[PDB]
Amino acid sequence: TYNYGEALQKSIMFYEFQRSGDLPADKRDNWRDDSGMKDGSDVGVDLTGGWYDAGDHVKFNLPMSYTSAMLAWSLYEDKDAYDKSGQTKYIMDGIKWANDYFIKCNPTPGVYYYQVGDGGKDHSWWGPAEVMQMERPSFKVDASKPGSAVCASTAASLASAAVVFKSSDPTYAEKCISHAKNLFDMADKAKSDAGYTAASGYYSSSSFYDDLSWAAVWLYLATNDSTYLDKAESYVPNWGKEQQTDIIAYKWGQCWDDVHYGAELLLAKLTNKQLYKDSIEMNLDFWTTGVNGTRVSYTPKGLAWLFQWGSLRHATTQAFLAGVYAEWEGCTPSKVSVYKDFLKSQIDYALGSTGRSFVVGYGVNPPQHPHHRTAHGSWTDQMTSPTYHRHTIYGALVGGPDNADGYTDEINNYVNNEIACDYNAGFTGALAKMYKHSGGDPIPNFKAIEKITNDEVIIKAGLNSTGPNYTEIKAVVYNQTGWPARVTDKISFKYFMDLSEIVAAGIDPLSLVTSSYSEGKNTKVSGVLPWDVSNNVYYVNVDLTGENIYPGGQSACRREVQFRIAAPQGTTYWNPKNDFSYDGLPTTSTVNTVTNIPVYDNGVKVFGNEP
Ligand SMILES: [Ca+2]
Ligand SMILES: [Ca+2]
Ligand SMILES: [Mg+2]
Ligand SMILES: [Mg+2]
Ligand SMILES: [Mg+2]
Repeated sequence: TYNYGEALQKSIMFYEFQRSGDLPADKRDNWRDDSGMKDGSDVGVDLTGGWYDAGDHVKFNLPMSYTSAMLAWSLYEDKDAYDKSGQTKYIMDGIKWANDYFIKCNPTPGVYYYQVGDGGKDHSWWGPAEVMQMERPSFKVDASKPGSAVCASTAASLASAAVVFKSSDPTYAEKCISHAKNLFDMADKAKSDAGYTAASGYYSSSSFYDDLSWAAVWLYLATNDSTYLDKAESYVPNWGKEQQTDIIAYKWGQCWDDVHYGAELLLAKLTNKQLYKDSIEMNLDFWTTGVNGTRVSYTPKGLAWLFQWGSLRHATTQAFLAGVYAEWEGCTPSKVSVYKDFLKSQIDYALGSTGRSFVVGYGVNPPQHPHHRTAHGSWTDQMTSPTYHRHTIYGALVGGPDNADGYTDEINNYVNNEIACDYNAGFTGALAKMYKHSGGDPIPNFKAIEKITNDEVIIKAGLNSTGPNYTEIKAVVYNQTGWPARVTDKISFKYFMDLSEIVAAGIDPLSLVTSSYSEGKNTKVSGVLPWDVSNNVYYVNVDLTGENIYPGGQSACRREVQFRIAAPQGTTYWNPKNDFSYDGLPTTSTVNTVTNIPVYDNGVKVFGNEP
């Protein structure tokens, strides 16, 4: 079968790789670092934190809060699975990461920042989060420009977090409730998504009455104030219906844009009213046995296939709901096994039932090219380079196959290969249920400390110009950092020479003339300096300190410096052949990687050798 515990452990871990902001010292990876550190600076509010949505760096609060609410729902339903697998700390840290950010997004009563980053600008650059150079604007809703869905989705996240944190951190639970109440009030009074516009084209909302009910249900569970339960039920007639019927919609599934499925499931458990039981069973039946002659499509290999986008996201989310409902005493007895069989079949399809895993870094032949900027780690603003991902973003569930099980693992294949917060949300809960039922031990003390697979800072050089009394070098430093990607503003390199022939000529080695084209306004080439005069070794120091060299573009990641060292005009004793840094030097202005012109990062040699 499959190791569900390991799968669960990695799915939770996926979110740690999505983190924006000031990362914890207790971090268990060596390729993510501080990023989005000025988030909210444009409005004077600290909005750092939260999770990047998918393979991009925009913080879209609707999917983000849907995600944390779903993870909290799983912890609420299956704490015993989390405790037994030893993953409780990790999922709670994830839930708190998202919710600490939503709290920051509600700086004052009635104001809610729902996004940080501009989709257009963010998506136009392909590089690691740590070195983003573009503006990252903050967007907000308030009484005048409402966002009922995003406010209520966030209230649901906060309230569900309060439910699962109440026992261990009652104060934080109260903090979450305070903000949840404010955002729900905003949403409920407004009943409009008219001011929620910055996510247009990415996460535009098509409904908010579902979010209102979902939020109200969670606020009821968090506060035990039945005022919220009444509100939750009051919005039901306003939920979307199946076309030309008065029947609550049942042909889609729980997802960031439609949470009435989870709301009605919860309402059935909380009230035992037939309306809700019938509604959730209609949805679950449509997804399994079919209902009234209608049924979700199934691929030949057994994937319940809803839509071309995020098919696995949908199937595994429905698997979670089927698992939760199947365990409830109110579930029609004959359907319990049907629903539990569906949970297993859909999860197993994601884990490996077709012969390969659709979970990054897990199982057999997992996806190698998810559409994800930071895991790929390009240093040249190119989706195509490197031709492999520098990092393994463990746990990420890819979009999924087409309706015939077709799947292409390529970085530019969004339909099959995008990865996102919401894709792993329901999946995580379904995995907890499978772990509870079939086991599979998580990897003990699992960390994502990767080996550095490419020299992070290198230098290429070649002979630019030459003569009987001089040598001119063309050198290019490249920032190829990835563990973590980072700005290298304290780089320098040294070019070593043996000037024994200068001393022999009766000339002061320090009198030779050095000179320098060069990319980078701060490029400074020194005069000849002593290094090991007992062996007649001198050098030229080239300092690039101050240069904003970063792994985010062809020009951004490199600095070219051309420099020359010259003996007096008319002389012929200059001998570059006994110079340490000249040995092997490429004979033209077409540079190549050299190991004898060492590169230093803040005075520490990081590439190459010294004499
Ligand atoms: Ca909605
Ligand atoms: Ca020499
Ligand atoms: Mg820090
Ligand atoms: Mg490949
Ligand atoms: Mg020598």
